[PDB]
Amino acid sequence: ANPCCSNPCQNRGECMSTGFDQYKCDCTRTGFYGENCTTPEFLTRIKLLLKPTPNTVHYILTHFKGVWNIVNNIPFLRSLIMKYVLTSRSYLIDSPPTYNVHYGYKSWEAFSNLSYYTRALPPVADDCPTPMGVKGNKELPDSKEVLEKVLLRREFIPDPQGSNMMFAFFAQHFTHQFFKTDHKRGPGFTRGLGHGVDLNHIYGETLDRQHKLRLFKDGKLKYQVIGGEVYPPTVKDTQVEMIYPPHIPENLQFAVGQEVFGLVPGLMMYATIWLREHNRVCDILKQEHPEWGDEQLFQTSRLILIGETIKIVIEDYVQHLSGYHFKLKFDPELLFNQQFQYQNRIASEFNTLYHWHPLLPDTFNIEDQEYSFKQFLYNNSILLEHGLTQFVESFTRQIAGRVAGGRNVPIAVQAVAKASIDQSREMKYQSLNEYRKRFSLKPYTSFEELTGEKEMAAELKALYSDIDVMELYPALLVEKPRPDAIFGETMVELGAPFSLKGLMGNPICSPQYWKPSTFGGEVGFKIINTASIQSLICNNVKGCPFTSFNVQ
Amino acid sequence: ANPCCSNPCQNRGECMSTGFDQYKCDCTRTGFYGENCTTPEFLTRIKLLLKPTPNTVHYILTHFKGVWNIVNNIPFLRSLIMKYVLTSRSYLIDSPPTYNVHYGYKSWEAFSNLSYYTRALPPVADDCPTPMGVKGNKELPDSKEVLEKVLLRREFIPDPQGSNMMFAFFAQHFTHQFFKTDHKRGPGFTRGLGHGVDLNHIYGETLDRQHKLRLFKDGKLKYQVIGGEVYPPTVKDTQVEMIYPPHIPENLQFAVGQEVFGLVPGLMMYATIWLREHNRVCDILKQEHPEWGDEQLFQTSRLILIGETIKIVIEDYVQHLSGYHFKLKFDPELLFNQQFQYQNRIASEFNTLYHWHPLLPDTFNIEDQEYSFKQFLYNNSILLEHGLTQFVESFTRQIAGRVAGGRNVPIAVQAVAKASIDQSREMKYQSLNEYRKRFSLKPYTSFEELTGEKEMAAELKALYSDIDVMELYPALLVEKPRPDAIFGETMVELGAPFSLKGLMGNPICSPQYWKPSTFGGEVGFKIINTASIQSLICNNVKGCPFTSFNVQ
Ligand SMILES: COc1ccc2c(c1)c(CC(=O)NCCNS(=O)(=O)c1cccc3c(N(C)C)cccc13)c(C)n2C(=O)c1ccc(Cl)cc1
Ligand SMILES: COc1ccc2c(c1)c(CC(=O)NCCNS(=O)(=O)c1cccc3c(N(C)C)cccc13)c(C)n2C(=O)c1ccc(Cl)cc1
Ligand code: HEM
Ligand code: HEM
Ligand SMILES: *[C@@H]1O[C@H](CO)[C@@H](O[C@@H]2O[C@H](CO)[C@@H](O)[C@H](O)[C@H]2NC(C)=O)[C@H](O)[C@H]1NC(C)=O
Ligand SMILES: *[C@@H]1O[C@H](CO)[C@@H](O[C@@H]2O[C@H](CO)[C@@H](O)[C@H](O)[C@H]2NC(C)=O)[C@H](O)[C@H]1NC(C)=O
Ligand SMILES: CCCCCCCCO[C@@H]1O[C@H](CO)[C@@H](O)[C@H](O)[C@H]1O
Ligand SMILES: CCCCCCCCO[C@@H]1O[C@H](CO)[C@@H](O)[C@H](O)[C@H]1O
Ligand SMILES: *[C@@H]1O[C@H](CO)[C@@H](O)[C@H](O)[C@H]1NC(C)=O
Ligand SMILES: *[C@@H]1O[C@H](CO)[C@@H](O)[C@H](O)[C@H]1NC(C)=O
Ligand SMILES: *[C@@H]1O[C@H](CO)[C@@H](O)[C@H](O)[C@H]1NC(C)=O
Ligand SMILES: *[C@@H]1O[C@H](CO)[C@@H](O)[C@H](O)[C@H]1NC(C)=O
Repeated sequence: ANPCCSNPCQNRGECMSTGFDQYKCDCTRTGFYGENCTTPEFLTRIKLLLKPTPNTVHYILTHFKGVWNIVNNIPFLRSLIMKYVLTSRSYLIDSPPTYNVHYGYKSWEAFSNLSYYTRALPPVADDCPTPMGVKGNKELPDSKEVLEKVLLRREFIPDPQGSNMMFAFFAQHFTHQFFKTDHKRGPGFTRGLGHGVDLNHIYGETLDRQHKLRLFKDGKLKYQVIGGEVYPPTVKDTQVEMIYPPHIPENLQFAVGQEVFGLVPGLMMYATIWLREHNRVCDILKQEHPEWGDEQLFQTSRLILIGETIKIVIEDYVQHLSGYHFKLKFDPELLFNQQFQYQNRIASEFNTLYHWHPLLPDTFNIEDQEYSFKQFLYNNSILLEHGLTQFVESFTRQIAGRVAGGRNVPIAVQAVAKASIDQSREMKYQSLNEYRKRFSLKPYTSFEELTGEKEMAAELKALYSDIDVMELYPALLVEKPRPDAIFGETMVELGAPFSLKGLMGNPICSPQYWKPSTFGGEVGFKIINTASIQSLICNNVKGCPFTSFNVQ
Repeated sequence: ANPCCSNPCQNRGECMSTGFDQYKCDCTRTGFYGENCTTPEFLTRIKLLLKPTPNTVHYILTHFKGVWNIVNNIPFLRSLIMKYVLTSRSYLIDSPPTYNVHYGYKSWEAFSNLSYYTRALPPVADDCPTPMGVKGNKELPDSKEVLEKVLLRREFIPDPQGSNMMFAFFAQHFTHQFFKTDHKRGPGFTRGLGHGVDLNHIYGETLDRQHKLRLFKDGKLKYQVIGGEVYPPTVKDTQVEMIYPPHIPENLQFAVGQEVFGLVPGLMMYATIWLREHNRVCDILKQEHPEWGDEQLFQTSRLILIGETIKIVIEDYVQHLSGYHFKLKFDPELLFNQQFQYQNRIASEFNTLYHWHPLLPDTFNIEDQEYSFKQFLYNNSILLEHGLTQFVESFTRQIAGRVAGGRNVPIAVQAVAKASIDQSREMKYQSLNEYRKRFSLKPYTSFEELTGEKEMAAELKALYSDIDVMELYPALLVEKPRPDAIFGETMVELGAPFSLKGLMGNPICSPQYWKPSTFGGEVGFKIINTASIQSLICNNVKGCPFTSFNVQ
């Protein structure tokens, strides 16, 4: 009965009720006017007419390899293009943040309470007649129905971009510092109060936890040596709380910043590499600063590791994801003459579309073994038996699954995929096409346009009837991918703004932080500005095995 | 022994130790280069040579009243100047913030731990040979000595700008939402985790406290009616914790957002006015929105009162303090085409220089009574006996004390002034002249230049010997005022950047918040944009008594 239930305001105008059965659209600064903010202003007609489609742009970025080769080798030109990449979409992220699961209007509670994920689109009001607002049936289609017909893997569909398990586990490890749902409160709540790349998954969310992980000598983190190899300490040594099944022996209860990282040895692998990396930087900083104490060595190392992470995510991780020939660049100075907010609030929808479980293989292939999920989960003895070098060599070779294109979620984690559907609904997510409009994309006009094929589309059309009732999460997983790409348009276009905002919004990218002395001088600064996935593994994994985010 | 103890880097360059007895200055983006960042670049020589002094600017802003009268009546010209006021100094405040009492270098702990006040200048390192670094004696002069010789009031010195008790209590009430020192942790720690104008002094710092204060009808706050007049509820009714001496009767233990506001009836007066204003706005919003619930009425009213507060502070409160003929303006749109960070972290030094206790009179004169401090403190029966109208009429007529110029701290609060000295030292504040340099002011070259007279200057010279060892806090209260002004140059030039940053950095000034629907439509928006101290009192105090921030 809320008069705004039909989402009547277009072009990011805001709907407000003006009585029981009337509404008003606030078209302030949308570029549009009129009752529903649908009449474009003159300057808006022009730019709309001159704006290429995302699929047109994606074509240009993935072709003309020779032209892009020239651009990359002209620092001024590459800088200019990367600068546009960073600012072109800032208008798409509300910063400071606005809505959350409990607030469809702006409020001081929504702005100030950091325990919420923020929301790119307000929730559908509780009293709306249908889950998507006014369209569709009283209830959305059975989520198990949707799961089985279009989401579950039949046969493994490999990623055509060649993502490997180093990438898959890097994505899982990296994202689990800011996707940390507080299930004691609900799916719209997080425990990552830093709301970004603070490396709490290495150092701990709280000071108490951090101090239990620290050696308090030379800035270093505690560690144990097993078979000549450095691994994280135990729960017994540190008193750090970790999530482990009751049968895990004490000497295998490794303690790391993130309490769930004992769930899979792929995560413990990266937890071990980054712990080693922190202590390596401690040695470097102590050599440069014999006069420094333990506290300053730890803090400066932490700042450098934050920088390395952002460097790797942009220039290796996103670079791989994009398939662009243009070489992305981590350069905070590109924003110094630009309007940009050095802050971030993690959006629920960003969490939702980062649910890349189709990446997971049917078995995890380390050396000559092929572990099933049951053997793999919560089993750190695999990491000790094979070691990090063999983990890297094996995971560099093993292909990851395709995420878009449908029917590639391994049934081992079908409960998680069903929870993504159920809890998206619980959080009153708007429809896929509302989210498409919110990120300047054309609404899909049929299920076949969404999938690009006929069979999944037909199953989805029988379940949903109307395309405007299609839900965001399943749509991402069934969407037609870009040509030979891992993702469809919606994933890239909705996820990229959150992603870059979460990286460039970090305080170390602000002008007063982005200078050598923040990082202990030019030597510490250079560790950030030369980091890579290859060198991260090379400095911290015995034998310096080759690695990358794609197979071969 | 720290090689940076002498603060060798000038012009906001950063000092870093490079060994036990060597340092390096990071001159990045300071406009200077060289070992100590003292060699100006060419563009810097130019702007330095074209920059008027703050006392020259102050002269122009307080004279040529005829010319300023023309500027004020040209909206485009007034906007352009106000825009410069807001941004001209943007650069003086580290945002995102940097140092705090425990960190003289940038660290993730210092960035992320909101329980700290931030620091405009890093603390003097613990191992420096002298309290100011390397200058001065082993110990700073006896704080009792300083207090008695140059700070304590002999005879009441009135403010020549005519500040009254409406102003002094507005300053106390307003600032005590973000100056809330956590004495359980130490002077460098705050309990105002919002770090700004969130009106927690009305609504409570925590949700638990806010909900005990709320009526949960029509968005309103709980209240009682005493003699036909609306007052805050009691501790007994609400269970809201308040600080009161044991002898206060239960029916006089008024409960308000800020737990210390029973300290003086001057605070409870404003607590009551703002309580009435919140519920007044609730009535207005309910009339515009019969379809709204209690929660949306409460949240929208709170946002409007935040807007009213900022409006009043800029256009009435700062306007009065400045003595400018130019009319300052609260207009968030002025920053929309400007680089600006919509965030704020409350600085310790901002707290320190807002210690305006010389404002206080020797007695509080309400109607025909003259209450001493002992009679006035923790005595809400005074507020009930006279009522709000008589409070307003009396406090509008009573003159406040001059803040700069020396010897005007009332003896009733001498323990507070001595604590300001002692805790500035505990927090390892740098010297007055270091803070002057940090805010682009010339160091004082003698005590007589600081005070502008001879007797206090000689007093201080016997205590401190060297001017470069003079402390920030005593200097503000003994400083030579501007001609017939309440403050000296240091107070204004250091405090104005923090002040405007805390006001404009608020999220409601950001583009996505600053639009009518955030505030329930044009009617709620208009409440912000027409607010004034006079209308605040007129709508909420019986009889609409005249008020202002100056006498007569
Ligand atoms: C492809 O696959 C991907 C996949 C993921 C991607 C990206 C690309 C990108 C790059 C991007 O953001 N790509 C659009 C640039 N479009 S653009 O800047 O608006 C633009 C518009 C018009 C012309 C342009 C242009 N010219 C000169 C034609 C050059 C460059 C940009 C132009 C980022 C950040 N990803 C994420 O990290 C990310 C992480 C997690 C999730 Cl879930 C989702 C994404
Ligand atoms: C006077 O007493 C006061 C006292 C307190 C004041 C102010 C003025 C000011 C106004 C301001 O900030 N005054 C600098 C103007 N100048 S610039 O630096 O803005 C500038 C530079 C060069 C030329 C200019 C120019 N033209 C036309 C030549 C026009 C306007 C500005 C120009 C504000 C905010 N304070 C605080 O809130 C306040 C709150 C608590 C604390 Cl303890 C301390 C301060
Ligand atoms: C390798 C084996 C993996 C397993 C066994 C697994 C399993 C799970 C489970 C059970 C959850 C629900 C968490 C909870 O409710 O407490 C979850 C959530 C999630 N998964 Fe995975 N996952 C794996 C890999 C990945 C990968 C490769 C990604 C790629 C990005 C990913 C992305 C996510 C995200 C973002 C969440 C949300 C976490 C949160 O909100 O706290 N996962 N996963
Ligand atoms: C009217 C009677 C006033 C009394 C009795 C009074 C008393 C005090 C006392 C005892 C403190 C120390 C409290 C503590 O350490 O926790 C204090 C702090 C303070 N007072 Fe006043 N004061 C009054 C008015 C003012 C006024 C007019 C201002 C002007 C802005 C002001 C600004 C401050 C500030 C900034 C602090 C430091 C607050 C903090 O860190 O928590 N006070 N006052
Ligand atoms: C942030 O918001 C959540 C949601 O309202 C708050 O959590 C509630 O807190 C109350 C007590 O104040 C509990 O009775 C509820 O059970 C909590 N609900 C949920 C869903 O957790 C939380 O307290 C807020 N945090 C802050 C810092 O204000
Ligand atoms: C912010 O920093 C303060 C100061 O280090 C932290 O307070 C300390 O917390 C430990 C336990 O973690 C106590 O043993 C100390 O007594 C506390 N010291 C002081 C001076 O309060 C505080 O925990 C930090 N806050 C966060 C959120 O990490
Ligand atoms: C030099 C300019 C060349 C521009 C090439 C444009 C190619 C557009 O490319 C096509 O766009 C469609 C839009 O939906 C997609 O459906 C197709 O898959 C995509 O390949
Ligand atoms: C691996 C999990 C499969 C769940 C089977 C339940 C019914 C699934 O459903 C059907 O699956 C068929 C075979 O793939 C498809 O051809 C149909 O389009 C689909 O509706
Ligand atoms: C605006 O939208 C409503 C339904 O959402 C529609 O009935 C109305 O006619 C629209 N108005 C205009 C001018 O398009
Ligand atoms: C854990 O992995 C080891 C190999 O390192 C294997 O022998 C064992 O069976 C696994 N445990 C479970 C419960 O699968
Ligand atoms: C820099 O300052 C130090 C002391 O702080 C001084 O000894 C040195 O001569 C200065 N160097 C220059 C180039 O001015
Ligand atoms: C409190 O104020 C009343 C006047 O309202 C006065 O009679 C009483 O003496 C005061 N109490 C104290 C303890 O001073």
